[PDB]
Amino acid sequence: RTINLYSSRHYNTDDALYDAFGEVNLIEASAEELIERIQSEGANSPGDILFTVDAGMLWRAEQAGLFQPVRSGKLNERIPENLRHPDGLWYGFTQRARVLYYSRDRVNPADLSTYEALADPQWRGKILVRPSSNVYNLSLTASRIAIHGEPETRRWLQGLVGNFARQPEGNDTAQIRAIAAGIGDVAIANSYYYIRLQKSTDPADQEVVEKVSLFFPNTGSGERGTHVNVSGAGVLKNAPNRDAAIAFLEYLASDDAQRYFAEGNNEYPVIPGVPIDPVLAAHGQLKGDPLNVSNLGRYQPDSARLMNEVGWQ
Amino acid sequence: QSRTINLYSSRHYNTDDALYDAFGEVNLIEASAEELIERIQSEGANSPGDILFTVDAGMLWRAEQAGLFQPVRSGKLNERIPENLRHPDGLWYGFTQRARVLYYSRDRVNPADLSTYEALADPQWRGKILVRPSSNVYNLSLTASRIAIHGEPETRRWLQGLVGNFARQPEGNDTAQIRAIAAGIGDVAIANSYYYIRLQKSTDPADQEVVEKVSLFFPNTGSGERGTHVNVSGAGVLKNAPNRDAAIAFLEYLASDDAQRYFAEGNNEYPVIPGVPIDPVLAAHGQLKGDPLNVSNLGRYQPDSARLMNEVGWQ
Amino acid sequence: RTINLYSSRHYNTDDALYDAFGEVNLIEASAEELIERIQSEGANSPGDILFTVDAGMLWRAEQAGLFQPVRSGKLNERIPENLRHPDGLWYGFTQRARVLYYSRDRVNPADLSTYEALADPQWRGKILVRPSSNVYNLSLTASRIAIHGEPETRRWLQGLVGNFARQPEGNDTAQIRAIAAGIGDVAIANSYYYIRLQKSTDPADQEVVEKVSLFFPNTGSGERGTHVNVSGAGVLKNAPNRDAAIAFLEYLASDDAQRYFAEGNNEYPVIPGVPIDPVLAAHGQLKGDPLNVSNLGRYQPDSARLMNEVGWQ
Amino acid sequence: QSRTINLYSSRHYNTDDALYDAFGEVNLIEASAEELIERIQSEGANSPGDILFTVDAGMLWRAEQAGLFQPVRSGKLNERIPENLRHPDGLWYGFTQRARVLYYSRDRVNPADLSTYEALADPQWRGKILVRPSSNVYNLSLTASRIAIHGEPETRRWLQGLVGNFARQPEGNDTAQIRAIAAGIGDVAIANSYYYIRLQKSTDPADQEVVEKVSLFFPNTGSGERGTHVNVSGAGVLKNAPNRDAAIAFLEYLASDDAQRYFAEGNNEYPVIPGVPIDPVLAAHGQLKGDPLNVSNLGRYQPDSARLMNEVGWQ
Repeated sequence: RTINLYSSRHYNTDDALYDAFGEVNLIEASAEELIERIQSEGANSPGDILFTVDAGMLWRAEQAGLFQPVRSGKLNERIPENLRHPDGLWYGFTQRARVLYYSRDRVNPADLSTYEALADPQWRGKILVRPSSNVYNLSLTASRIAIHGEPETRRWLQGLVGNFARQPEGNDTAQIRAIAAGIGDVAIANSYYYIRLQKSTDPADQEVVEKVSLFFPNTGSGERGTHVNVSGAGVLKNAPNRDAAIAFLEYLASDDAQRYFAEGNNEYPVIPGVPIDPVLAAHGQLKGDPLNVSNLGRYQPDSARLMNEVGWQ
Repeated sequence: QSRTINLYSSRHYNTDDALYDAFGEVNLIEASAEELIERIQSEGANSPGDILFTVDAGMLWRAEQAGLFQPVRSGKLNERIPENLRHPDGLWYGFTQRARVLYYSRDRVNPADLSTYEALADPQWRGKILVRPSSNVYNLSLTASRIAIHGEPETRRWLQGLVGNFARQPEGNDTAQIRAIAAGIGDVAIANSYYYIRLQKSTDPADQEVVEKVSLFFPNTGSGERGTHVNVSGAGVLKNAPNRDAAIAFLEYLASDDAQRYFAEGNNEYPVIPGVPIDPVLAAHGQLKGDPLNVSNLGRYQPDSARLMNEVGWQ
Repeated sequence: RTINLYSSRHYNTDDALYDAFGEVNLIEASAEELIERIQSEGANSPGDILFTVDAGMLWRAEQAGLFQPVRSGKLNERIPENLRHPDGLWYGFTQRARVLYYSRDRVNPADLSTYEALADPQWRGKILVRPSSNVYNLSLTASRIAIHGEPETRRWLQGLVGNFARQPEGNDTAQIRAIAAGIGDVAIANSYYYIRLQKSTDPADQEVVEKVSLFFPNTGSGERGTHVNVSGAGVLKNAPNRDAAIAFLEYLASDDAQRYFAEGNNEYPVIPGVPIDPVLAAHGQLKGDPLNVSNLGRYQPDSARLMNEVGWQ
Repeated sequence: QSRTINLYSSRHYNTDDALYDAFGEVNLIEASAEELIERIQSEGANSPGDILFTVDAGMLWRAEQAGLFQPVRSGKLNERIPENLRHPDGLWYGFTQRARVLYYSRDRVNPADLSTYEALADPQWRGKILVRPSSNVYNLSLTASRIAIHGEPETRRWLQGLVGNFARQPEGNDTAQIRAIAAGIGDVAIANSYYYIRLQKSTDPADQEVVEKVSLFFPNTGSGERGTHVNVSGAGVLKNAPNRDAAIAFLEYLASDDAQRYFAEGNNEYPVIPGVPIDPVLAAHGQLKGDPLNVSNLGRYQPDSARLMNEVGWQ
């Protein structure tokens, strides 16, 4: 089995995982760069699979026409419907949650509930989130548009931005560290960043863990579930090894591969029953929003528009 | 035993460990610039950090604004480091420099039509300009430099024209803009110099295709223009540095010819010291003619830059 | 689950494999260095597990008194008896084969059979093997002493050395490349080195693969099987986390972990039925000698003595 | 475009890539020394290798014996590289040097009792000496140097006494011998200088314990003794080098002060060029006083060394 895999994700157990499959010739760059490279390659791309992170980036690839639909009984049986494209263009293989982090000292978790509630006036001066250009934020806002519509999402964004502790700066972990530094009290950031800190041998990172806690939002009655997003992949339009490409996707969905692929970046498998990293699992069961993740891409342009309209820098 | 310091750096190239070992025992703490600033803030008045090294005068300024640096007075640093590549009050010092240049489609753009950042606001560039999001510090610093030079009203008008000429709403990183030219998405990108050097050095045929399709153009070097926009990576001694003398000694060492040469090589950047050999691939693009603006201006007008870029709709 | 793992083996999927278990604090050095470090640590070693490569090195650790015996129903059920110490002091977790490589152009594989036959006069000037100080060679010779006794092993060594293409020099892959360079015709080296070459993207390494083939010796009637050896581990005498240490050993013997742990260095799992790396598997079924691998250590001193007696440098 | 060469090297420290980039396009092929020699042999008369760089004069000699090198005549190399650290016929050149020194138990050995390699054959060292197996090229080269200096009969007698004093049959690598002293297995080890520097620099408390328990002693520096045994890592231009002029230029570059400093740092070795700063941790052990023996002697008597070591039972 041989394939040319273009991937914006690589951690290093991946190589034993890929070897077990066959020859996987890896091409690596950032997601936007790989999409553009494939675009440049016209009808002659040697790529079989594009693997990237965030349904918002899969949508950018999809928009550029990069994928061919595939029909695999195995992928359909195993991968939850809401974690794959309705037309079979791409499939999620890991998921992450965009959670809340809070100051243990300064925030009672009983006062937390939903993303939507962070627009409430009590959070004035307290909210930490990275810039609006980031695809994780584009996708969270996109999910809110899918759920609530544009007017309601605008009102939420207006409150949320109003409550910023500072103009967005830094990456997701920068928001977590900002709580510990006393700059703000509640941050929105992905789950796996906190697991990194917990696993760190750096005593400074343990200080952050001691001071800041993880809270899963939106798990109460009528709240839908925590926002989830995926890393995943689809078969490229002109894939020279189409059978092998589909076989690779099926392999990535296998119990063995799922377990250690998800471990790579402290993410959750997409396959139920596959063991979850113990440090991640100790935070509790993931109760994800059932929204089809294709909606994260669908409302990406509207999300950028609304976030910029209300002054989220 | 060796000189010792605690170096907090957002820059590391595998290639730097021998540079540091030659100095002494450099205990390296690494994280993104914003994270390091926040870590030091958390550590408070007894932080053991000796030096913060980071990339972009805009990041040094964020550190400065958090009150992280103490001023140092060093004859060697003053004599060697160009005055405009260090803070006027001795709070921090540039050790490498990069240029924010233009990239253009060889097939679709005639470089005679290029000149300055300012001219990219001309209506002929409608639907042609590629640049990454306004959140990025390299952009914040380029705009900050235009404010320093032209004032806010002029700079606002330039931003309006520039944004009006975007080929698409900003997405992806600097190299993504260069690749977007190759892919036919736009025709002129703004990105740093060293990203193109990476592509030239790459063994990947697809990277060589990009360098075949796109060329590097140094803007603002014409008669009566100031010079290309330059920015630095650099460092200062932290306010309550436990190893203050060693920290100053370390800054002096980083300014030495031996260290400058290979420190700059690490990321295909230019040394700040004149006469220190420049990477041959970078040097083949010609002599850097940098704007003499003191790089502290890049941080000084950072808030203004973020405000104006957002006002005009640079996403 | 937390343990202090001293290991002379590390490949980088190991980290996702270890994370799935718990916190595995890794200490790494060469095998002899780790044994000596533990010796220095007296009754105060923080180590829970010593993992090392070659039953000959496990024996050196065992000789230094470093292990405590453990009794695990799971290890006993799953790990073949011949791949673990009879007294439960240590357990193999991967295996390798010490095979023959031959010049495709110059050697007909029909002329190959056993290690023992390489002492035959037809191999004069043709045999390539690394120096006698190497533990892989110590263990192969040790197995011959276990099987044939010392007098017969001496006669074999005398013929074998007589047939050397050159005085031993270089590592195992150096012997493989030496065939391709025309220096000799048959080399003795481990299986996984050739798999490395096959997986290499370097066109020079593919030239070696095109010129040199792998042959499993000793698989005919009455030949016992190919010489095998293991990488494995035991619980340290003063292990501070004994329950966790045993749990880690059991985890290393699990189907999931076995698959990708063996992939790390292109080795075979010790557990039957666990998928084997496809490039390795394409060479055929491994038919290993059933000799208990504790014998490889047991006769190590005699092996060094005999090899040096007959002039194997 | 850049100068280009195909460098086959058995040495690489992450730390070298910036050193090579400063030169030009250095296409690096890496493998163990013996493997590289065999690869080049396989490639035959039209091998594209420009330079073979390897570690130990004994490995350069194996390359020489395979007829892999052409002689080069370079004024800069001749003027800069000490005559005794390069081949008399210009076939290859040392670029770093290491010393094969003694290590001793601080608690159990008084360094006044140490002097020369030769004295370790004295019966007082019975059951005390630690050294790695005779197959190892560092040992082959040390013994080869004694043959060059003393002749075979004297050297044989020295080997007999040395082997008779082994604390255990040789096992493990160089650092294993240093650790074996700490573990109480023996009291005096023979190993290279840079292995101890690694331990000193290590953040692992167990490594610091070894350096607390074991000290480095430079042998053969006494009155009327020749100097400590030194050996080199080094390179020559390959016989049918496609880029011959660039290859020579590359050797000249590796001998420059800038490159020497950090090339030596990579593995805690000494530069071959006098005046080039030495790593501070290494330098704190004192000035290297090397034996002036031409290092080509280390390869010249390699077969003799292997024969005599095996004859006397050094396993």
